[PDB]
Amino acid sequence: TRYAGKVVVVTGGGRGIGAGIVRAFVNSGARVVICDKDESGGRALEQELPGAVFILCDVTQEDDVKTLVSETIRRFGRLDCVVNNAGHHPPPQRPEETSAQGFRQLLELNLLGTYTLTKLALPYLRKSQGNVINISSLVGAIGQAQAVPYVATKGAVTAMTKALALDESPYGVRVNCISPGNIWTPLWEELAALMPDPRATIREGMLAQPLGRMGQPAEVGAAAVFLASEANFCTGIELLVTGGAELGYGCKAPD
Amino acid sequence: TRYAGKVVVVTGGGRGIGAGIVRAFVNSGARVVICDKDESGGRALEQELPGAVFILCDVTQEDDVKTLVSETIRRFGRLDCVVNNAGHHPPPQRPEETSAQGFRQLLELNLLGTYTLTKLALPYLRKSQGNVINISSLVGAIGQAQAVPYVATKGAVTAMTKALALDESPYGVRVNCISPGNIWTPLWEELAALMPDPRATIREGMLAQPLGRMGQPAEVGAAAVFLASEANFCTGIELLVTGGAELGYGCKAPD
Amino acid sequence: TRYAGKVVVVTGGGRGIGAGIVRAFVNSGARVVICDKDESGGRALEQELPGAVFILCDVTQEDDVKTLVSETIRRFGRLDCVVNNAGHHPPPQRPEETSAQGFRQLLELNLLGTYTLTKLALPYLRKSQGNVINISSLVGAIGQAQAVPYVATKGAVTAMTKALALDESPYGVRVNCISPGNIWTPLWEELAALMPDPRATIREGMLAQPLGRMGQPAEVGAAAVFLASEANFCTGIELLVTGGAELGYGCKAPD
Amino acid sequence: TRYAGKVVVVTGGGRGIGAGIVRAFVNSGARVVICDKDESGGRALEQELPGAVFILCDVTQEDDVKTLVSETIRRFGRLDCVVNNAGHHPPPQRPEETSAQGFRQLLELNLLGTYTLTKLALPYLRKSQGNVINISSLVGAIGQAQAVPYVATKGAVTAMTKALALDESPYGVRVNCISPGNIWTPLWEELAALMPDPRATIREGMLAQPLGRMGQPAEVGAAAVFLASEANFCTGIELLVTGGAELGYGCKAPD
Ligand SMILES: NC(=O)c1ccc[n+]([C@@H]2O[C@H](COP(=O)([O-])OP(=O)(O)OC[C@H]3O[C@@H](n4cnc5c(N)ncnc54)[C@H](O)[C@@H]3O)[C@@H](O)[C@H]2O)c1
Ligand SMILES: NC(=O)c1ccc[n+]([C@@H]2O[C@H](COP(=O)([O-])OP(=O)(O)OC[C@H]3O[C@@H](n4cnc5c(N)ncnc54)[C@H](O)[C@@H]3O)[C@@H](O)[C@H]2O)c1
Ligand SMILES: NC(=O)c1ccc[n+]([C@@H]2O[C@H](COP(=O)([O-])OP(=O)(O)OC[C@H]3O[C@@H](n4cnc5c(N)ncnc54)[C@H](O)[C@@H]3O)[C@@H](O)[C@H]2O)c1
Ligand SMILES: NC(=O)c1ccc[n+]([C@@H]2O[C@H](COP(=O)([O-])OP(=O)(O)OC[C@H]3O[C@@H](n4cnc5c(N)ncnc54)[C@H](O)[C@@H]3O)[C@@H](O)[C@H]2O)c1
Ligand SMILES: NCC(=O)Nc1ccc2ccc(C(=O)c3ccc(F)c(O)c3)nc2c1
Ligand SMILES: NCC(=O)Nc1ccc2ccc(C(=O)c3ccc(F)c(O)c3)nc2c1
Ligand SMILES: NCC(=O)Nc1ccc2ccc(C(=O)c3ccc(F)c(O)c3)nc2c1
Ligand SMILES: NCC(=O)Nc1ccc2ccc(C(=O)c3ccc(F)c(O)c3)nc2c1
Ligand code: NA
Ligand code: NA
Ligand code: NA
Ligand code: NA
Repeated sequence: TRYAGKVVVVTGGGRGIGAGIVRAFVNSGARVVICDKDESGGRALEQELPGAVFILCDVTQEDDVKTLVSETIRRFGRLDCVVNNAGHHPPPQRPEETSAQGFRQLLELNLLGTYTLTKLALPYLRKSQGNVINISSLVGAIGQAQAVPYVATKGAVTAMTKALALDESPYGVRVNCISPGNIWTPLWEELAALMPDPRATIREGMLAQPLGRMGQPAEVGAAAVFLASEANFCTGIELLVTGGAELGYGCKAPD
Repeated sequence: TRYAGKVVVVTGGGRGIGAGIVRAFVNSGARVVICDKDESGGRALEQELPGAVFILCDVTQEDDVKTLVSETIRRFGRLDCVVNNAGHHPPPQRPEETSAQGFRQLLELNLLGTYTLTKLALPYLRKSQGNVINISSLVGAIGQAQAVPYVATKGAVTAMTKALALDESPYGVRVNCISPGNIWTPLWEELAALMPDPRATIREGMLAQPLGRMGQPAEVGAAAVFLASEANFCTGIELLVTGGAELGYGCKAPD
Repeated sequence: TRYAGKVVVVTGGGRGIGAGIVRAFVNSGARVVICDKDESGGRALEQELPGAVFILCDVTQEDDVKTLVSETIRRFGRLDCVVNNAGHHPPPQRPEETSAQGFRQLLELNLLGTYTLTKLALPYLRKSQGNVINISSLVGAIGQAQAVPYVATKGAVTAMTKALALDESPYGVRVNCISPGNIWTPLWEELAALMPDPRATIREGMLAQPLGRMGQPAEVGAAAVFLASEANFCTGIELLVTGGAELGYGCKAPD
Repeated sequence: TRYAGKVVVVTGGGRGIGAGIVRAFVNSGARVVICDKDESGGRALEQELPGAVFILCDVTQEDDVKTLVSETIRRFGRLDCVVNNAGHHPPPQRPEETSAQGFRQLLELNLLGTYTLTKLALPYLRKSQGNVINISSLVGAIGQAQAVPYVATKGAVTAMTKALALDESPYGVRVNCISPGNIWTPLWEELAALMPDPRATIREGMLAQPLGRMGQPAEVGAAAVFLASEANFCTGIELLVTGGAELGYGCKAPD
């Protein structure tokens, strides 16, 4: 009952981290709108979970997002929390293999889609003293190899979270982000499957964490529910869900 | 029921943040041991809360802490979480007004008392795959005026949290800290009461936060319960409970 | 003679921070190419400084940047350092007053122009074991009010610096950024001139720093020369030139 | 001539990082006082370098430090910069192998010795608008394995730097720190020599840096000279000299 009577929109909610966050909010008593650009995962989740419904919506299409918000209000009467989870990590790319145009397209999903849904939802969040939760990445803060565009988009999301927190604090609307590290999702599986030795790449990923495993969507989901329902003095924070990967010295390559 | 069947020790649990953390864990289903060097607050809390009991213990006295741990095991059979909250902020002191000896004494409470209880408890935490929660401070990270010794002790606690997280991760024991900002407690009230204009000093404190108020012990308590009971992929993190005070530009004093 | 025999390109070098960085490198013995989209400041600087020359170039125009690099090599035979300083801060804008299209345009200057010149220059920097210096902002790290797009662009530049540092470290090319705080430049003057009380706005800006003044272009310039010429074990760092504005509590707005 | 006419005290100046910093300041035109508790390195450096002199002084002995300051003034007439470099890293120690008393002793050197010389020197630094430079460590910020006491002492030094910067900014005295990563010094050599496979331990240390080597005392020295002589808008900063070890994912140990 931690978030009973509340209404939550989760973008990219059809699989992976997004689906874990959907399940965490339903388990807390909330009604959830699943936004995804793909029908398959999200429609099945709608049938599985009483309290969850699916709305097809590509967050890079402004008119899809407008409809997403107006249907959430029409069907449920309020809006309390937006979770900006939709995003993509391209396959590893050397810097000279990137293009300005590929970079713009990635900014369009990972940064501007978050911006657009946040903007269209804030009027309703102000009425409910609701809150925004953005899913950034640890690599926005510490960097990552062969991912200059991805890393730059997540640096922007984390910084944007802090700016918007400042602007919305007079209106009682909190704005926070979660920076996951290696979480085991279908995207992680798909990227590993492209590599010469998928299993070695997955072993590498597990051991980047002092805890020796990757994280789960449910753990990101629990962090989200905490920010929504219990972190009433937290705004502009970056909550790390990484298993300790940012800690200590490692293998990154006498004087 | 989030932490039902679990056993928690909270130091400095007799008032303020500590008492808020006690109440949050009892509300989550846990049995709580209240450690304090003063009898008055903690003994009343024992009578108020079924599931909480009080043990007199000065965390700077190694034999007090040994007894604290051995009695917790004798009375309850396990130990799942230690919350190192006991600590002190001296009145504002200019750097030339401090002494090496006053600095050592403050290190004794704010740093070594945390170290000692953590050390004596870890054998039992390893058996339970338990966890450690240290209460540091935002000012360890950003600094504070007229508090060189205090600030240095909290910088040490935050760094120590990360080192210990590294060492204990192979054994499944998580180690995290919470860095509160301005929280309204009897210590805050006592320091304000020493100033020329107490009410102006309290107004200043409220407005250091974008949210325009100070935080509450219950909010620190909710953050603690989250780290204990739900943050299973978090270790070595610093969870900010500050109301946004670290964000943006302020008044800190053409080219 | 700290950077004698070296060749440096500075974007936005015609006034402000950029012109200060130009002067610092000429004073260190280097030959400098001044890139700017406006002729007036940069052409005068060319006549003033032996060792500096001016090339008209809009960093958002890919063919301008290609020509910038190919002329630097044709005229001087090598390229040792690129300083990505060109950028803009819009007037203060509430979040609901921003647009996706204005945000894209700002990303085009502050982020993609840096990306494009870095990309076209890296082949030559690899040959010289040269280095990249990006001019980000403190507000990328701590946020700023009424500047969601600006803040997001500088968060991206700081994160991008760390990713590129990773990728270029095997080739001996260092990549670092400087995050200035309030520096007194014609842009600062222009923004203050838009406000109801320009002088009060400038007083506010000075007092956001513990040092009680704003910074100077020459101080950013000295930091740049240090990174280029002497910081041979520094890569991926963010060098703060802020006067302490990120330190301590301030005025950002009982429990 | 960058620091000509200036007078600098360097603690632990007899070898390693300290000796590198001594040489960097002499090369910049300054007169340097070498403080060390051991005679051998520092006395030879006095004979080697015109402009450097040696004063035996254990920074944990308050009366040694008082004499250090009063002799610097008596012999040279002013004091412009203090570099708090003296410090120690114990051999790797598991947390249950540490003691409260060993922890206190390490705090005495790495933290309180810095505090004491800073305190006795500040009157003279105020007269000269001088500055303080503390040598902390990257591991204060990111943690390190088997070094809970060491890590906590450096967390304290970095935080103390920011607090003191705040307090001294009205008087025009800047206070900054350098956080080196793996630097190749006699202490590094001595610790490696204790390990089962010294050469493997040294290879590990080199590859913790994206740059693939350890740093040199001269590079820390150049960073020090920059902070003293050219970073007039920098206070309370932490200048990383680490070769990128804090960047990206590494080896720190499916969901
Ligand atoms: N997996 C990790 O290790 C990891 C780590 C850090 C951050 N993240 C972030 O977490 C988020 C989710 O990652 P994931 O691993 O679960 O990914 P995923 O690919 O497994 O699932 C992402 C979901 O978002 C949807 N989506 C993609 N583009 C969309 C669009 N334009 N409109 C609507 N929905 C869209 C997909 O259809 C999919 O259902 C992303 O923002 C990612 O950057 C992931
Ligand atoms: N109040 C704030 O704004 C704030 C902000 C940041 C951090 N903190 C930290 O939070 C913690 C609690 O602060 P608070 O404001 O509630 O303080 P408080 O003074 O109101 O209460 C602290 C409690 O700890 C007890 N205590 C003190 N010394 C002890 C010892 N040696 N052994 C056992 N118990 C001891 C006291 O008796 C008291 O019951 C401290 O570690 C403090 O540094 C507080
Ligand atoms: N002034 C500050 O307080 C401050 C603080 C933090 C960061 N910064 C950053 O420092 C940099 C310089 O700022 P400033 O205050 O000197 O600004 P400024 O406006 O005074 O000068 C910027 C220069 O860049 C040029 N420029 C703009 N767009 C360009 C383009 N497309 N191509 C080429 N040149 C272009 C302008 O013509 C001008 O000569 C910017 O990146 C800014 O974000 C400034
Ligand atoms: N070597 C590294 O990788 C590294 C990395 C990060 C930080 N550091 C820090 O750099 C500093 C210097 O380290 P180093 O590797 O050159 O060490 P080092 O052992 O090689 O030399 C340190 C010097 O300090 C002197 N010293 C020790 N105790 C003293 C005391 N009580 N009074 C006066 N002098 C004293 C020693 O006699 C010696 O000459 C230390 O503060 C250390 O924590 C070193
Ligand atoms: N270039 C070496 C190399 O094998 N890189 C690889 C290989 C496989 C991966 C699988 C998934 C992810 C991923 O999406 C990801 C990971 C961490 C993040 F913090 C984050 O935001 C995203 N990254 C991978 C990176
Ligand atoms: N020197 C100006 C001045 O009036 N300072 C003052 C005045 C009154 C205070 C009342 C309480 C506290 C306090 O305990 C505290 C605050 C914030 C922290 F992050 C933290 O760890 C502790 N600090 C105060 C600081
Ligand atoms: N919304 C209150 C309000 O008066 N804001 C204002 C008013 C005037 C300014 C003048 C200039 C700047 C500026 O360009 C700037 C400053 C700091 C940065 F770290 C940075 O990257 C850029 N910012 C200003 C911000
Ligand atoms: N426990 C594994 C293990 O072999 N650790 C080891 C082994 C050998 C070392 C040699 C020297 C140093 C050292 O003094 C040091 C290094 C980095 C720092 F940022 C810093 O402040 C200090 N640390 C070492 C750590
Ligand atoms: Na349903
Ligand atoms: Na009870
Ligand atoms: Na010229
Ligand atoms: Na000499």
